[PDB]
Parts: sequence; C-alpha cells; structure tokens
Amino acid sequence: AGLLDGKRILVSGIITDSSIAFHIARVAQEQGAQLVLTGFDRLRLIQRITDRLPAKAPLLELDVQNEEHLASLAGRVTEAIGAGNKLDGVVHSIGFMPQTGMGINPFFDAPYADVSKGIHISAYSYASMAKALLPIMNPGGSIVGMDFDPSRAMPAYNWMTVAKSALESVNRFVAREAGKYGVRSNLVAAGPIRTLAMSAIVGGALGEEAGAQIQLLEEGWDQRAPIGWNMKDATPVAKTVCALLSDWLPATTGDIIYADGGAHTQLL
Amino acid sequence: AGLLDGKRILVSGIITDSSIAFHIARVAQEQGAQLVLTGFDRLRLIQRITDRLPAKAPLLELDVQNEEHLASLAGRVTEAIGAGNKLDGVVHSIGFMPQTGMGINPFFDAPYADVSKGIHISAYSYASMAKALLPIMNPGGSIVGMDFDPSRAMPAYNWMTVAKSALESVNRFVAREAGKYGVRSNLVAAGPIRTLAMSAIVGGALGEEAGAQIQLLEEGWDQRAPIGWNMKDATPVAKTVCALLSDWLPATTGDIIYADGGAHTQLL
Amino acid sequence: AGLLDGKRILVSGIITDSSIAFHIARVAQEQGAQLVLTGFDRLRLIQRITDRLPAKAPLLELDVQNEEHLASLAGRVTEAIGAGNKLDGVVHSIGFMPQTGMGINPFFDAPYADVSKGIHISAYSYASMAKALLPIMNPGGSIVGMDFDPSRAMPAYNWMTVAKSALESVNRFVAREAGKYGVRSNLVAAGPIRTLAMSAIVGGALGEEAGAQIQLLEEGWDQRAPIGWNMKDATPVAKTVCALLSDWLPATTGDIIYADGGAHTQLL
Amino acid sequence: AGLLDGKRILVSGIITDSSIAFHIARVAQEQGAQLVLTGFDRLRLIQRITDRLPAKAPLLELDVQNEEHLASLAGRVTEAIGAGNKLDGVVHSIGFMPQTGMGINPFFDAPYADVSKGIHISAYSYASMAKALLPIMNPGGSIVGMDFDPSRAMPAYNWMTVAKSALESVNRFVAREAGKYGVRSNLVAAGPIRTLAMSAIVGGALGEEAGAQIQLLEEGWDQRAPIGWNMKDATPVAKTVCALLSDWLPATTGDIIYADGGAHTQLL
Ligand SMILES: CCCc1cc(C(=O)[C@H]2C=CN([C@@H]3O[C@H](COP(=O)(O)OP(=O)(O)OC[C@H]4O[C@@H](n5cnc6c(N)ncnc65)[C@H](O)[C@@H]4O)[C@@H](O)[C@H]3O)C=C2C(N)=O)ccn1
Ligand SMILES: CCCc1cc(C(=O)[C@H]2C=CN([C@@H]3O[C@H](COP(=O)(O)OP(=O)(O)OC[C@H]4O[C@@H](n5cnc6c(N)ncnc65)[C@H](O)[C@@H]4O)[C@@H](O)[C@H]3O)C=C2C(N)=O)ccn1
Ligand SMILES: CCCc1cc(C(=O)[C@H]2C=CN([C@@H]3O[C@H](COP(=O)(O)OP(=O)(O)OC[C@H]4O[C@@H](n5cnc6c(N)ncnc65)[C@H](O)[C@@H]4O)[C@@H](O)[C@H]3O)C=C2C(N)=O)ccn1
Ligand SMILES: CCCc1cc(C(=O)[C@H]2C=CN([C@@H]3O[C@H](COP(=O)(O)OP(=O)(O)OC[C@H]4O[C@@H](n5cnc6c(N)ncnc65)[C@H](O)[C@@H]4O)[C@@H](O)[C@H]3O)C=C2C(N)=O)ccn1
Repeated sequence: AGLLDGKRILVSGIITDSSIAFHIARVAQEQGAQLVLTGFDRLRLIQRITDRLPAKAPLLELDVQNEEHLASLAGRVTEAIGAGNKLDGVVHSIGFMPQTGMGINPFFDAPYADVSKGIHISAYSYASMAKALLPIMNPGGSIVGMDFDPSRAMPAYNWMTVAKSALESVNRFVAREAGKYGVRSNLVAAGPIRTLAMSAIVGGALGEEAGAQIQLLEEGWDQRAPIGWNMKDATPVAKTVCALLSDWLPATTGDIIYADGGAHTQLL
Repeated sequence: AGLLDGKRILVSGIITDSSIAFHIARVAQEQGAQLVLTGFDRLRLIQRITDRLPAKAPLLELDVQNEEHLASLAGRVTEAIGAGNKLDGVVHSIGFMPQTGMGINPFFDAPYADVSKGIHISAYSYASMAKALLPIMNPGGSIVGMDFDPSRAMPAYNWMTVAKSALESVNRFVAREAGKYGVRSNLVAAGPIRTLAMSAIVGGALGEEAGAQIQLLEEGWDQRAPIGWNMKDATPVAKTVCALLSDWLPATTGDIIYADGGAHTQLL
Repeated sequence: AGLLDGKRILVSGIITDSSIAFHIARVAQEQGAQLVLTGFDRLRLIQRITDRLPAKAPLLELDVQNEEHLASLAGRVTEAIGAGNKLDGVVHSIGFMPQTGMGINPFFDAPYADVSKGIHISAYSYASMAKALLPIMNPGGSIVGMDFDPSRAMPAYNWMTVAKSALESVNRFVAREAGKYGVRSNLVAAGPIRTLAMSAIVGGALGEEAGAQIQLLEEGWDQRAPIGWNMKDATPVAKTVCALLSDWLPATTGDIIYADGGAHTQLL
Repeated sequence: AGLLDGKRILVSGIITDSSIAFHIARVAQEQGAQLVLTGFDRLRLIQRITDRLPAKAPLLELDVQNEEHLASLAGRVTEAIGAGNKLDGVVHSIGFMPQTGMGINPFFDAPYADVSKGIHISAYSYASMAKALLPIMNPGGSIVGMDFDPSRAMPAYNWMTVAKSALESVNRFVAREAGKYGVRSNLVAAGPIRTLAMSAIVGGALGEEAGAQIQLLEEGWDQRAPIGWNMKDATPVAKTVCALLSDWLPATTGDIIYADGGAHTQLL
C-alpha cells in the first residue's frame, strides 16, 4: 500500500535477526510487498527467525553453490507465488569469505580454494540468481544486491574486498542481460552495520584486542558521513534497497547507490 | 496519497514546458508535494508555462547572479509558504554557458569572462541557493541539483563540461553544510534530453559539426543504455529527482545518482 | 647507459614474439636491465622465441597454478642471478579465461570452474608472485602487472573483464605488502593490442559477432585516443612498464597507469 | 644527459625556494634540460631565487591573468631559446585561491569574484598556457600541470578543491587540442608538501591552534601511503613530473599520475 504495493519480491540472505536481509524484508513488507524468502542450510533456524517478520512468506532452500538448487529455483518460486505470476524484484544479500581471507591471516596466506569459494558465493552467485530468476521477472522489475565500496584498500576485509570489486564488475554485465527483459540491475553500497557477521568477522579477528575497534569504526564513519551514520540501524540501508525495488529509479541500472551516510564522498 | 505527501519543495529552473524542471515539478505535484517555483528572467513566459502544472504554485523571481534576489529569497519563500513553515526540498535545475563556451567555437577561444559567468550560473549557484535556503529547511530535507557526467571529455559540450565537473565538487562541500541541518545534498546525472535549447543546438544553432557531434552522442547513448534511453521523455529523470526528495534514500549525500539508462556503466 | 641500468628484473608472460611481455623485455634490455624470464607450458616455444631478444636471459618454468613452482621460484631466481643478489623488478604479464568465459558464449553460461580458473590465473596470481618474490626484492623495487580498464562493461570480454576488476583490487592490497619492503606495486592499463590470440579472436575464433564487436572497439579506441592508438605497436606499452620499473615514478603505488592513447579520458 | 637530455622546457610557478616548481626545475636540469622560466610579479625576488638553481635560464614575466602577457609569451619564449627552436615541455605549476576561499571563512562565505579569480588562475590558465605555447611545441612533446585529488571533499581546501576538480576537467579538453600537435597533456596529483604556500594556507588558517595540524597531516598521509610519504621532500613529486616530460610515458594523455605515496588508493 506504500511503496512496494502489489509487488512480488524474492529476498535471499536471512541468517540471523541482525541480517541486513532481515531488515530488507521487514521494510519491504511494511511497504506492501508479497515476499518469497530464500535460505541456506539452517532452514530450521531461519524459519524460526522468519515468523518474527510482519507477515507470512514461503521459505525456500537455495545453496547458491548448488547447481541443482539454482536449476529448480524458478520452478519452486512459481509454485510458491502462483502459476501465471512473475516476480517484480530480487534481493541478493549473500556474502562469504572464509576466515583465512579476512582480517586474521595476512593477505598472502589465503589459499586460492578459499578465495575461490569466497568469490563464488559473493560475486558469481549474483549472476547465477539473475540467470535463474530473470526468466520469471516482469518488465519494470528490479534486481539489487548488497555491496560495499572496494575502490580503495583497507585493513582486514582483504579478499572480501577483492570479491566486492568483482561483484561490481559482475553487476554491469548482469545489467546488459537484465535489460532485455526490461529489468534493472543495481548494487547498494552500505556503510558498516553491526550484524552478527560483522561483529565476528572483525574485530574477532583481527585482532582480539577489540570489539572496541567495532566501536571505533562506528564513530569514525559517523564522523566522515555528512549526515551521520548509525552502525546499529539497518533501516536506512533497507529503505535504499526498497527505493531500487520501487518504480522511482526507473532509469538506473548497472550501478551502485551508496547508502553510507555519504562517507565515500569525503576524504575526511 | 503518495511519495511526497505533505512535502514543501522549491523547484527552480523552469523556462518552458520542455525544461526538465518542468517535469520534476509536474511529478512532484502528482506525488503530493506543495511547490514554490523560481524563475529567472522571462517571468511572463514562466507564468503561462507554469499555469499548466496540475496545481497552482507561487512563482518567485530569482536571478542566481543577483546578490539581492538571494538575500531576499528565504524571506520571500516564507511569505509564500506561511511563516512558521519550512522547506522539505530544494531542486536546483539551472544551467548556462555563453555561446563562446559551447559548440563550434574552439575550446581555447572562450574568454574567461564567458567561462566565469557560466561557472557562476552553473556551479557556484548551487552553493548560494544552499546558503539561502538551508536556514529555512527541515531535518530530513533534500537538496537536489541537475548534472551530467563530466568524468570524460567530449566534443561540443566544452566549458559546460568543465562547469559540471566543478558542480560535482561543489555538491560535495554543500553536503557537509547540509549535514549540520539534517539535510542531504545530491545530484542527478541525466541522460541527454531534448529541451528547446538542445533541439536548436542539434539543429545546428551553434554550428553544424557541433549539432552532428551531439546527435551522434544521443544515438550512442540509447545503444549503450542497457534499458535504452529516450531523449524525448524527461519523466524518468523527474522521478529520480523525486526519489531523492523523498524519505526513501535517507542515507545518500554528497553523491550522484545516474538517471541515464545505465549508459555510463557500458563502454559499448 | 639508460633508464634501467644495473637493474635485475624478472619478466613473465612471454609466449610469442607478439606477447606484450616480449616487448617489455626487449625494451628493458635495450635500457640496461638484466632479466630473468618466466614461461608457462610451451617452454621449447618460449626458448626459441626468447632467443631473439637483444641479450640472453635465463628462462624458468612457472605455471602460476602450480603450488610447487611458486614455492621454488625465489630459490630458482637466486640460482639464476647469483646468491646474494636480489630483484629490482617483477613484471606480471599473465592472463587467461577459458572459452566459455569470453566471446560468443553467453555471459550467464560460463561455468564457475571456468570462471574460477580464469580469476586464478588472471587476478590471484598477481598476489602469489608478489608473495614469492618480495622476500627477494630490493628497496626501491617495482612490481608491475598488465591490466585493462574494467570500470565499464562491454561485449565479448565478459568474465575476462570481471577478472581484471578483481586484479585492480588485488593490486591495491599487494601494494600494502610491497610497502613494507620499500617496493611499489602498480598496474599498466594498455589499449587493445594485436597478439596472436587477439588476432585469432578478431578473426572470429570465438564466434563472429564477438570478432566484429572487438573490431568495433579497436576502431573506436583509436578515434577517441587524443594521440591515436596503434593496436599493432606494443612498444608504447612496453615503455610505460619500464617507466614504472625505473626510479622516476618513486611515489606511485597501489595505482594504475593508462598506456592507452588517452582513450579512457574521452567519451567520444 | 640523463632523462630530459636535449629537451627544452618551460617551467612556471617559482615563487620561493620551497616552490614545487623550484624542485621541478632543479631535477629537470640535473637530468639535462634547457629551461625557460616564467614568473609572476616579484620578478626581482624570484630572479634572486632562480640563480640558486644548478644552471642559468632566461626568466620571463607571465601574469596568467594578463591577456597581453599570454599573447606575447610564445614570441618572448622564442627569442629566449632561439628562432627555429620549439619547446618539448611545459610545466604549469600555478595555484591561487583567496583566503576567503580557504580554511578561514566557512565554505558559503567565499564571494564569487573571489572564487572566480581562484578558478581563473588555477584551472583556466592551464588552457591559456596551452593555447599560447602549443603553437611552438614539438611533436613527442609534453604539457604537465600540478593537481591534487579533489574527488572527495575535505576540511579547509574548500574552493581550492573545486578549482582542482575543474582543473582535471580542463586537462581532458586540453589534451584533445594538444593531440593535434602530437603533444601530451597530463596532471600530476601530489600528496601534501611543506611549501611556504601550504604552511600558511592552513594551518594558518584555519585554525591558529596549529602548525601542529600540518604535522598531523604529514604523519597521517605517511600512514595511508603504502610506500610512505615525506611532506618535506618535493623530490619524489619532481621526479614524477620529469617522467611525464620524458619519452617514457608516450601513450598517456588527458590523465592524472598520482605522486602521493599511494595514499589515494587506500581507505586507511
Ligand atoms: C570497514 C570498511 C569495510 C567495508 C565493509 C562494509 C560492510 O561489510 C557492509 C556492506 C555490505 N554488506 C553486505 O550485506 C550482505 C548481507 O550480509 P550481513 O547481513 O552483514 O551478514 P549475514 O546476516 O551473515 O548475511 C550473509 C548471508 O549470506 C548467506 N550465505 C552465506 N554463504 C551461503 C551459501 N553457500 N548458501 C546459501 N546462503 C549463504 C548466509 O546464509 C547469510 O544469509 C552481504 O553481501 C554483505 O557483504 C554487509 C555490511 C556490514 N557492515 O554488515 C561497509 C563499508 N565498508
Ligand atoms: C553527451 C555528453 C554530455 C551530456 C549532457 C547531458 C545534458 O546536458 C542533460 C543533463 C543535465 N541537464 C541539466 O539540467 C538543468 C536544467 O536545464 P534544462 O532543463 O536542460 O534546460 P532549460 O529548460 O534551458 O533550463 C535552463 C534553466 O536555467 C535557468 N537559468 C539560466 N540562467 C539563470 C540565472 N542567471 N538565474 C536563475 N536561473 C537561471 C533558465 O532560465 C532555465 O530555467 C541544467 O543544469 C542542465 O545542465 C540538462 C540535460 C539536457 N539534455 O538538456 C546529459 C548526458 N550527457
Ligand atoms: C576493449 C575493452 C577491453 C580492452 C582489452 C585490452 C586488452 O585485453 C589488453 C590489455 C592488457 N592485456 C594483458 O596483458 C597480459 C599479457 O597478455 P598478452 O601479451 O596480451 O597475450 P599473450 O601473449 O597470450 O600472453 C598471455 C600470457 O599468460 C601466460 N599464462 C597463461 N596461463 C598461464 C599460467 N597457468 N601460468 C603462468 N603463465 C600463464 C601465457 O603463456 C602467456 O605468456 C595479459 O594480462 C593481458 O590480459 C592484454 C591486452 C591485449 N590487447 O592483448 C586493452 C584495452 N581494452
Ligand atoms: C590536505 C588534503 C588536501 C590536498 C592538497 C595537496 C596539495 O595542495 C599539494 C598538491 C598540488 N600542489 C600544486 O602545486 C602547484 C604549486 O604550488 P606550491 O609549490 O605548493 O606553492 P607556490 O610556491 O606558492 O606556487 C604557486 C605559484 O603560482 C604562481 N602564481 C599565483 N598567482 C599568480 C598569477 N596571478 N600570476 C603569475 N603567477 C601566479 C605563484 O607566483 C607561485 O609561483 C599548485 O598548483 C598547487 O596547487 C601543491 C600542494 C602542496 N601540498 O604544497 C595534496 C594532497 N591533498
């Protein structure tokens, strides 16, 4: 009734109540969307997280590394939303790099099989999902994934940054494909957010010293950002994903909206 | 009922029914916004043009080069909206480069007095409007200005491109100020759009090679644009401006949204 | 007498007399550099090809996907240059994407095992060579890898473009490591160059539309390039690589130099 | 005899012995260049600074704001270097923004006439000098100006940043012109350097508190930079300008080499 009114949207990436995907979905439903959810290997767990949302939604299994799951995803989605119905939107909210790729180990010690899995889940799957779901999206429709700005190097995030860089590259090619169906493809670049994955990634670890470093991030980002940033509130990010899912950005595709308080636009 | 319900927005830059400001305004009103309009020097023209908008809005004189128009702008707006009310939106849609600064006249032959005036009108004025209107805007407010991608050089557009490069820089500073009031400041980079002036120009009003170069760019644009581009429909651009004026992009500032068909993301 | 007098540099990636590595090497020797060469799998080929260089240089086997070749690389180089000597330069000029990842095969149809191998060879390997050779490089040393601008998507190049996006990211991390040894790490973004493989490809070895798309890009390139571009002369590119290997760009790292005719700076 | 050997180069922008232009010139002469110098209104003063260089060089007056000076510059340069001789290189090392545009006053309080002069001297003059000197440059030749990265906002530099943004835009157009003469146009982006202009600009002021802020800059940049940065040494910057003046970057034009220790490539 208020933004995503009448729209049918698939949302992946819910693992905890802190998941950004969790907040995408809540906000999406507040704005009137019928959701299909997608989840990984704790189906038990996430189903329990899922019923805490404002409305009911089918929950499907998707191992983005599983060629079978992907191959049947369009069919399983259709049974959930009704034959003769298509999707209007798709949220890719998936990330993974093994620890060996992240603040722990030095950059050079991440083995390639590890980095490869990371890139598989974090960049490539954005294309898989497009391949799988694009055949059942409506014209006017929207695909959006979650990104962070990898344009400069930083401590800790290491191969996850590399993976995001690739993600941004994949998104411009996906958009050429999506364009044939009248569908947009975009990334949202968030500033940092205190999801359980984040507070875990690092700090812990590197180093150990700190979940006070998590606090320092939060304070520093809020400083850099002209309109401030609150790392504990995923709502501003979720509002941005929702705008891309609406009809209000009808001419933007293959890019990156930054929902980061404007921090990327300031040197300090 | 809509995107922009209850919002008090000032729109500048309407000169004819084909000005992009004209369609920003049309869309804003359809979306529940109450407007104040600003026009430059043909007020009788702007009066008859703006009478065709879906709802009546007061019209104020503002030459952006006029120190006194700026000094009085806040007062004059407050009169118009009711003392004790403030603006939720400002739209800067003003641009000009003298004839020596565009088209056939060689890049090197633009006199600095011409360049200076162009940058005055085209870049700096985004600061001055910011300075005048922020003392009367509400937190959560939005300032949006019109841009086009100047990261690469091109034929015909010449000093106007330089003007836009500066504007993108100005916008980043204005965001730091607007932050202090809880106000965002962003630009929309449009694709080429067929206004009166652009048509005359492609018609060869600034020489024929300038005209033919621009028509090439226009054709190339739509080809590259993964979702195509329609240079004769300013609506997709107006909707993007409204997206920024709304509460649904609350964490973007100092930034540029590309309402351009995805074109800047494709080499070819 | 010249640019690179007394410098001990390792060059990889020579496969034929038209490999850009081949001309990097030719130019380096003309400029006083003493080389060690690395070749991948047709060593007898690389032997007869590299015998035509202005001076003899030892040739070492290195499959970048081979864990053992990397483990032994530092030892094998030291043998070759004399124990107690170190490298002043490393040139990474290696790239590969399987057939499913380029050309006519649809973007979406590349299997991840093909993409993974491409990124292995094309992006990650820049890390591993860095890891192997930095323990044996001198302060003031220079690592340079071969790139092309992937900031925008394009036809035919597909996953290879993604690979390069990742490489630019990797290069930024490698710079942080190379810093600790007083070593710079930069990439050179070349214009398109007519190697054996590129000619076969423009000849339609990966389908004809891929070929014709690439020839378009090549023509467009030279038109845009303010100083023109000659796709058949890899020398300007080799000189740029040498510029980075020299002491005359001592304060650039984590960075990309565009040896491309100025083309990426012009929309048209 | 060693890099700029045989090359005739104009260098503008010498005001104190701390001037970057001062170090450009010294290094240029160390590498074998015959220089023409250009200076502003303290001809007395700078002549005295000038004789402290390694060799003798004609010194000419150039008020870049003076249309007369510019109009006769090519003629005055020819008499200094010999009829039938052309230049191979041009260093634009000129900057100016009035204080009202810099850390003192708030961003919005800089009047346009002030910002305009700033833009005139800092951006536009780069084109003037090209217009003036391009008719007497050799093919293969090089124009280079000094820039700093304006891509994000920062405290203090305010309208000087805006001016640099415009500078970068002007440089891509200059390159289209220069290209017709076989001449390259590029910018060097330096990290910060303790020239007398810098330590004065700001700190003093804003604020007052500190020339300890100058110290803090220096420490922080050296941190961000993978290879470190020493704000007291202009030699690394001067080496980079010299590389662009050489034949070793023959395919780069309309861009920006960063001589900033790699700081722009790291988020921290
Ligand atoms: C500090 C400077 C570095 C930088 C980094 C950041 C961030 O990393 C921001 C920026 C972007 N994000 C993105 O949101 C997305 C959601 O993350 P997030 O919500 O933060 O964490 P998670 O809740 O744990 O979500 C990950 C999901 O993935 C799914 N997953 C994982 N593997 C499997 C496979 N094999 N099968 C099926 N499903 C899989 C997993 O099950 C989860 O559902 C993700 O893409 C993040 O990269 C999340 C961030 C954060 N701070 O939490 C912003 C600014 N700067
Ligand atoms: C091809 C590569 C470059 C290219 C260029 C383009 C464009 O130029 C696009 C993208 C951005 N724009 C911007 O929209 C804005 C609206 O213009 P636009 O709506 O395009 O044209 P106009 O209708 O004629 O409006 C100009 C307005 O300005 C006003 N103005 C003039 N002087 C005065 C002063 N002294 N005081 C106050 N107001 C001033 C004037 O009266 C007009 O209302 C403007 O900033 C444009 O630069 C206009 C576009 C166009 N196609 O008409 C997009 C993609 N790429
Ligand atoms: C048009 C838009 C995109 C476009 C593309 C281009 C280009 O693709 C340019 C710009 C960059 N390059 C890069 O130079 C590099 C040299 O290639 P290049 O010299 O172009 O081709 P090759 O001679 O065939 O070399 C490939 C080498 O790799 C080696 N290789 C292969 N596998 C192995 C493994 N397993 N171990 C060790 N070595 C490996 C292989 O044997 C070869 O020696 C390479 O990175 C290219 O990607 C090559 C160019 C080209 N025209 O040939 C520039 C501008 N734009
Ligand atoms: C802290 C983050 C902000 C940012 C800023 C910086 C910098 O500002 C660096 C980056 C670039 N520069 C550039 O070098 C150039 C030389 O400056 P610099 O050498 O720093 O100062 P000056 O010695 O005083 O040089 C200015 C010259 O100009 C000439 N000038 C002035 N007006 C007149 C007119 N009317 N007529 C004729 N001549 C004129 C003036 O006479 C001087 O000769 C200049 O363009 C700087 O902008 C000098 C910097 C510095 N730190 O000293 C790098 C990284 N980040």
